[PDB]
Amino acid sequence: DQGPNVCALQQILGTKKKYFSTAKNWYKKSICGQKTTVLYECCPGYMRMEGMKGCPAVLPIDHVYGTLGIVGATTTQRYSDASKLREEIEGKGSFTYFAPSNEAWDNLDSDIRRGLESNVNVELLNALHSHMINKRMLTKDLKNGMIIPSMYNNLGLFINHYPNGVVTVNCARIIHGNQIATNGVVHVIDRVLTQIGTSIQDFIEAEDDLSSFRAAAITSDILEALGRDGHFTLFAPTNEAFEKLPRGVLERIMGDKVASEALMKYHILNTLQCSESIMGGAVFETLEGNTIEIGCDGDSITVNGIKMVNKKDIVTNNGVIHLIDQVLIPDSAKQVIELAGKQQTTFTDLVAQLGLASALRPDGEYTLLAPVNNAFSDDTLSMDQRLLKLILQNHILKVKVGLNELYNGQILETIGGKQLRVFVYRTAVCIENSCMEKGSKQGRNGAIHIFREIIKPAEKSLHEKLKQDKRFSTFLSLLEAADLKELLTQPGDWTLFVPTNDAFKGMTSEEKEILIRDKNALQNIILYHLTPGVFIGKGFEPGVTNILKTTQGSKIFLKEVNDTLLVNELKSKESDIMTTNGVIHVVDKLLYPA
Amino acid sequence: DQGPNVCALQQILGTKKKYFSTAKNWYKKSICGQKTTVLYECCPGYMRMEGMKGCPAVLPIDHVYGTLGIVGATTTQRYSDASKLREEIEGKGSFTYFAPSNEAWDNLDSDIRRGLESNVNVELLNALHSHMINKRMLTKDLKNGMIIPSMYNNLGLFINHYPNGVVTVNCARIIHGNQIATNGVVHVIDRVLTQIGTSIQDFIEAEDDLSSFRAAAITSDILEALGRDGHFTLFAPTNEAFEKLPRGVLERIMGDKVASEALMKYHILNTLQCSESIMGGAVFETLEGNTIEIGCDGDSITVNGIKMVNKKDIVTNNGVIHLIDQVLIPDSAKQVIELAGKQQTTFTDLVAQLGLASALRPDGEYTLLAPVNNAFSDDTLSMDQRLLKLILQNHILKVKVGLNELYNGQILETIGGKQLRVFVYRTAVCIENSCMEKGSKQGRNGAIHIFREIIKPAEKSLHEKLKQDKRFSTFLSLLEAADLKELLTQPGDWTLFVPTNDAFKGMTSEEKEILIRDKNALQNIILYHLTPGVFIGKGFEPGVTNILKTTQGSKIFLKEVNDTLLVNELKSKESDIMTTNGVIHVVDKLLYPA
Ligand SMILES: [Ca+2]
Ligand SMILES: [Ca+2]
Ligand SMILES: [Ca+2]
Ligand SMILES: [Ca+2]
Ligand SMILES: [Ca+2]
Ligand SMILES: [Ca+2]
Ligand SMILES: [Cl-]
Ligand SMILES: [Cl-]
Ligand SMILES: [Cl-]
Ligand SMILES: [Cl-]
Ligand SMILES: [Cl-]
Ligand SMILES: [Cl-]
Ligand SMILES: [Cl-]
Ligand SMILES: [Cl-]
Ligand SMILES: [Cl-]
Ligand SMILES: [Cl-]
Ligand SMILES: [Cl-]
Ligand SMILES: [Cl-]
Ligand SMILES: [Cl-]
Ligand SMILES: [Cl-]
Ligand SMILES: [Cl-]
Ligand SMILES: [Cl-]
Ligand SMILES: [Cl-]
Ligand SMILES: [Cl-]
Ligand SMILES: [Cl-]
Ligand SMILES: [Cl-]
Ligand SMILES: [Cl-]
Ligand SMILES: [Cl-]
Ligand SMILES: [Cl-]
Ligand SMILES: [Cl-]
Ligand SMILES: [Cl-]
Ligand SMILES: [Cl-]
Ligand SMILES: [Cl-]
Ligand SMILES: [Cl-]
Ligand SMILES: [Cl-]
Ligand SMILES: [Cl-]
Ligand SMILES: [Cl-]
Ligand SMILES: [Cl-]
Ligand SMILES: [Cl-]
Ligand SMILES: [Cl-]
Ligand SMILES: [Cl-]
Ligand SMILES: [Cl-]
Ligand SMILES: [Mg+2]
Ligand SMILES: [Mg+2]
Ligand SMILES: [Mg+2]
Ligand SMILES: [Mg+2]
Ligand SMILES: [Mg+2]
Ligand SMILES: [Mg+2]
Ligand SMILES: [Mg+2]
Ligand SMILES: [Mg+2]
Ligand SMILES: [Mg+2]
Ligand SMILES: [Mg+2]
Ligand SMILES: [Mg+2]
Ligand SMILES: [Mg+2]
Ligand SMILES: [Mg+2]
Ligand SMILES: [Mg+2]
Ligand SMILES: [Mg+2]
Ligand SMILES: [Mg+2]
Ligand SMILES: [Mg+2]
Ligand SMILES: [Mg+2]
Ligand code: NA
Ligand code: NA
Ligand SMILES: [Zn+2]
Ligand SMILES: [Zn+2]
Repeated sequence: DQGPNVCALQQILGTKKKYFSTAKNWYKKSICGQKTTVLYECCPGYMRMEGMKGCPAVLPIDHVYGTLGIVGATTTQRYSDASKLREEIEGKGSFTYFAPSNEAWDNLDSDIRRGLESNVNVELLNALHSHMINKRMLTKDLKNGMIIPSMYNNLGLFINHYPNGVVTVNCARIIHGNQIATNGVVHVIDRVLTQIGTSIQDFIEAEDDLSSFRAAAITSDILEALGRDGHFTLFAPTNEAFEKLPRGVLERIMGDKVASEALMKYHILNTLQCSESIMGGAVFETLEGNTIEIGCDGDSITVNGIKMVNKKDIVTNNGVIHLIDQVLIPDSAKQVIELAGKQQTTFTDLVAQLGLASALRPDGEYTLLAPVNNAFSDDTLSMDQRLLKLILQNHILKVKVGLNELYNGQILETIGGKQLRVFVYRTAVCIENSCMEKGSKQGRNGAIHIFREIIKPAEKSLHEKLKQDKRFSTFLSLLEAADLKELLTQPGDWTLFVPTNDAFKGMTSEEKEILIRDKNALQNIILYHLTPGVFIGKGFEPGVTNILKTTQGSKIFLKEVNDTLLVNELKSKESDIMTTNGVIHVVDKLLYPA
Repeated sequence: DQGPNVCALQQILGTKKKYFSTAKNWYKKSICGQKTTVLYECCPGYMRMEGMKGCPAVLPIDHVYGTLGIVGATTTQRYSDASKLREEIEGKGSFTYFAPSNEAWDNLDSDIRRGLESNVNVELLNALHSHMINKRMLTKDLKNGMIIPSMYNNLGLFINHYPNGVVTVNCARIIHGNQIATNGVVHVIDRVLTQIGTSIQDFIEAEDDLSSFRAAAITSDILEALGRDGHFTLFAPTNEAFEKLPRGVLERIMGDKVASEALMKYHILNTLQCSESIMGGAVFETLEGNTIEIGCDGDSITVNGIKMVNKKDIVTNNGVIHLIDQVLIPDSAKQVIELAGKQQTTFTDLVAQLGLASALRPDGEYTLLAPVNNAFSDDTLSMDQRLLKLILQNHILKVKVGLNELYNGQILETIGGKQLRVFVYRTAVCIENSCMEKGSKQGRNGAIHIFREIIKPAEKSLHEKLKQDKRFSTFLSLLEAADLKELLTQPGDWTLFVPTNDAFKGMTSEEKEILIRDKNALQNIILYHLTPGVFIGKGFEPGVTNILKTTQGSKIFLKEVNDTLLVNELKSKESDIMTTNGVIHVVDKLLYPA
């Protein structure tokens, strides 16, 4: 339980994976998404005493052979006895012994096991020697990437040492490390070591279930790179994996050299990751340059949250291979409409249902502006689907435009023929009335961006929006008295604050004849309400006051708080009213520079 | 000071290095061994308001050209104006601009600066374009290892992004990142970008001050590897560095292919480390496999605690080069006596002063057993230096023996002809009377180990040590009565507890005639005091009770506490008395199995 020299053997619940370590102060952390059942006992070689907590007493060390029995491997001991390796590891020298546990021998192929028991003198001794090193090497001495010649024919032992502490030999993890023996050190490993493969390329060419994948490799000329030296991690999709793909998609990706090359590189890692090195979620950069998320649930390895791994830890000379049930497809190999996620499904479905899906050709370059599913209300989907189709046509571009390519004042051409204004702010980018969210992606034939609202290009100008509402009438007169009608009719970029007639009625119309006498002061009072450029409340960062220079030249302050626009610390009635040449914010009272 | 949108510009005290970041909650940490002077001001574009803490107000963004002046680069602005780049970066598009600060232009070579002012239309525009990217890329979008084509002739911009947050372009660090502009983003870099070198090999061959180093490379055939693609960090020793070496050492290392190859690889890193990425101490694995410790003191880069770096951040296509004043010599390229550290100096000096230094040949393989300087007392160095030389001859072996090659019961042959017994325990390794410390190293021609005490091979056997002290007399008789004289005379491994005659006098000699009648019980009582194998108190782990099986078969317990051996929880008088065939522990009372 607790005390000196107490060792804890953890087993991940629902799995056969076991971790042995000294009982420290903090190891109740769960591994691979599951908690563990712990088994407390004296560390091997240590003994309990009467009336004493823990195991204060220790037994003298033995040689490597006796240590095999000390660490709990009876089967490795017996095979060492039958092959007459016992007398070597009891004798003079220094030996590191990587000893499969009893379970590890149980999991060995029965024909291979009886095949080793068939010849004890040669084959069994050669395998056990393949498990050994000519000098004593503790776990700290086993460094990631080391290739250590074994005691049989100088067979390479491929060492991996990971930040989490996992140490593996040919991807076999060391459960119980550093058992000190007079003759050397004994480590217990979770599997029996096997002959190393020629290379990843040779395994792909030799394997029939990789027949599909192999083909694609030869098309991308990336198979030759997998036959040279290195440390790789290859997730190999099986024939089942390619047959699980939608019809024609594999043909379309194979027909394109860039899509095939990127697809291939997306399955490869530049480092050697054994399955036993994964205790949880992590991100790895593939050779394509996008990252895959590798994790574990129980004993099942997960890739991008899905568990595709059936056969794992196939160790070759140049790296490790894990078989997967699916095909990892990077965004760079995907058609644009395939870049959409969960929150775009409605959009993704609508363009498919209303006949715009076929309109995105593989030979073209397109941009999807995709409102989230929350941006489609019931009243929206209640409209006649042909008007809805016209609205969706404003969300598709016939040119690919990346998020890094956008700029303020840019105009985009929808496939529906209309024009979208781009407004770039410091913290936000808003196309027409709708502003972008995070999560833009770029595919093979185009790019996709995500919007909070449905994009509705403004059909009416400033002047038209002014003369169509009665509450603005007086103000419009003043704007026409200022000779600003031509500005309100013609295109441009403007931010206009419109006081309602309710604001002029606060002056009881007598200040209208008072200020009607001033020709110059009317120009100041009016021009203070107009600012160059379009500034909408959705684009501001919340809580921040915005200092803008009006066309009158005096400063005006715009602060969006709780999705409510405040102009000079006065709450606006209506805000963000989009026109063709500008934006309108309706205010309660008449504005003065002050 | 404090508030919203407050930005802090730190300057490392005693250096011109500057770091700009938003005022967060914790950045008072010192950089590169020194504290910083901080300058608080509103983040560019943000403004103070009356009665408000911090800078709650923000100004609208400008284009890239205006942002140059916003971020504080007037010189980049002026050069952009003179080359007519201004009208491009004020216009339509999306531009990332890496803008040298004013200081960065000041540090540019005056002939290069006036040389750019000489032609504004072509050369200046081509350099400024070499500082720019065709799309907007924030610092998070700049990934380590990226090569991004610039806007002049698709010149590669080599991006590096380090865990500490440092982002560099051609090793130029970005002081102020992510200034958002309508036309793109502006980053401020600490130096003017320059033409990238052909490769590291080409720079070595072109440089005369590397003439020495270049030669060694061609001898090790590692120069061709430095001409291929990759990301490297090369610390290049100058001609001064090789001339600073002891005479004949460079010739000896060059004459040996393994020493030269390891020496060369020890100067190379497999990753690109810019000088500006170093905020403090870190360890890096070289191509030789040993690690070098890289750090910084002020603006001086340190390697292995020494500051050898004068010229730094020489950027080529395949990596970076930093010039060093010394030659990094790995242990694998060193002669054995050169492996000694500070605490071995006395030993290192003694073998040199008494004539044993020349006795270690480059053609041989040797092992040094080196006591720490504290292991030489005044009385030790007061003895005649020829006897001292005989003692040192027991500390040298004519065969190389690694720490991983040692095993219990091994016998070593000193060059002085004597023989050393090796005792391997679980937590300790003791040669004869002295036990090993940490810090063993392996060199080219041998290995070195560190000991707490001077090794003194035992000259007397158990029987001789017994009959030469009177206090043991009675006990010796009993041992001879048990027919154990032949065991005490002949070689072996034994642990013997010797009760003094003071213990038998506690029985008043009447129990000597009482127990003298029993022939069988005397064998038990006597044989309980003898155990097979040599167990010394220095080798035990402190506080741990040791269960040993005596040659009588009953258990005995040995616990070393406060450097005092306790046998069955009884403090021994004298402990760890070394003989040829065993060890003697003197006890106060007679021992019984109980
Ligand atoms: Ca370790
Ligand atoms: Ca175990
Ligand atoms: Ca704007
Ligand atoms: Ca960042
Ligand atoms: Ca700055
Ligand atoms: Ca021993
Ligand atoms: Cl489970
Ligand atoms: Cl541990
Ligand atoms: Cl947990
Ligand atoms: Cl137990
Ligand atoms: Cl035990
Ligand atoms: Cl070896
Ligand atoms: Cl672990
Ligand atoms: Cl371990
Ligand atoms: Cl050993
Ligand atoms: Cl992990
Ligand atoms: Cl998703
Ligand atoms: Cl339809
Ligand atoms: Cl994008
Ligand atoms: Cl891009
Ligand atoms: Cl933005
Ligand atoms: Cl309307
Ligand atoms: Cl327009
Ligand atoms: Cl003002
Ligand atoms: Cl300093
Ligand atoms: Cl920041
Ligand atoms: Cl500090
Ligand atoms: Cl300020
Ligand atoms: Cl400012
Ligand atoms: Cl580009
Ligand atoms: Cl930083
Ligand atoms: Cl930064
Ligand atoms: Cl932009
Ligand atoms: Cl650092
Ligand atoms: Cl030192
Ligand atoms: Cl001498
Ligand atoms: Cl060593
Ligand atoms: Cl070695
Ligand atoms: Cl040890
Ligand atoms: Cl003596
Ligand atoms: Cl001996
Ligand atoms: Cl007992
Ligand atoms: Mg043992
Ligand atoms: Mg076993
Ligand atoms: Mg491995
Ligand atoms: Mg396949
Ligand atoms: Mg594994
Ligand atoms: Mg949607
Ligand atoms: Mg009105
Ligand atoms: Mg507009
Ligand atoms: Mg608003
Ligand atoms: Mg700006
Ligand atoms: Mg400047
Ligand atoms: Mg760089
Ligand atoms: Mg040189
Ligand atoms: Mg740098
Ligand atoms: Mg010394
Ligand atoms: Mg006696
Ligand atoms: Mg002995
Ligand atoms: Mg002692
Ligand atoms: Na012991
Ligand atoms: Na703004
Ligand atoms: Zn303005
Ligand atoms: Zn024993």
